[PDB]
Amino acid sequence: MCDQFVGTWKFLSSENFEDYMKELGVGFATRKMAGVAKPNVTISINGDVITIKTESTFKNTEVSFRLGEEFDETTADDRKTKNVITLDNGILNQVQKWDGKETVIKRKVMDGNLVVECTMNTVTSKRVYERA
Ligand SMILES: CCCCC/C=C\C/C=C\CCCCCCCC(=O)O
Repeated sequence: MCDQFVGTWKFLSSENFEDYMKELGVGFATRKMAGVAKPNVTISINGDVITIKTESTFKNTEVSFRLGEEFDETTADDRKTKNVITLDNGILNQVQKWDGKETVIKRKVMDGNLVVECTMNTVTSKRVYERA
């Protein structure tokens, strides 16, 4: 149980991410780039501010929030979102809303794997990173 969020993680595998992005409405080309990328995600904490830094990908991002507190974000595929992240039993639950629509991204540490599961409507993807 030193297996906590804080850290850097290296992409390992992916399942169904193509159809999850189709569901989000991401363009054919941006989907291409997202499916070849092998991102590194670094999560850090300072006081009560969490910073998720996504690197080694086609467009690097960085998002800082407090749990329970609404934030704005322009995503890598250029949506203008509203978000609320909360935490429960080790799982960070992110509800991201834009133009009437919603996706839920959940992240949980499993033995130095970070497992990120994204759902929108009917469609789920799982991505697995490993502790760099
Ligand atoms: C953010 C990862 C970089 C590779 C995909 C790139 C950009 C994403 C663009 C459109 C769909 C959003 C995917 C990222 C979801 C949270 C990260 C993850 O599932 O880990």
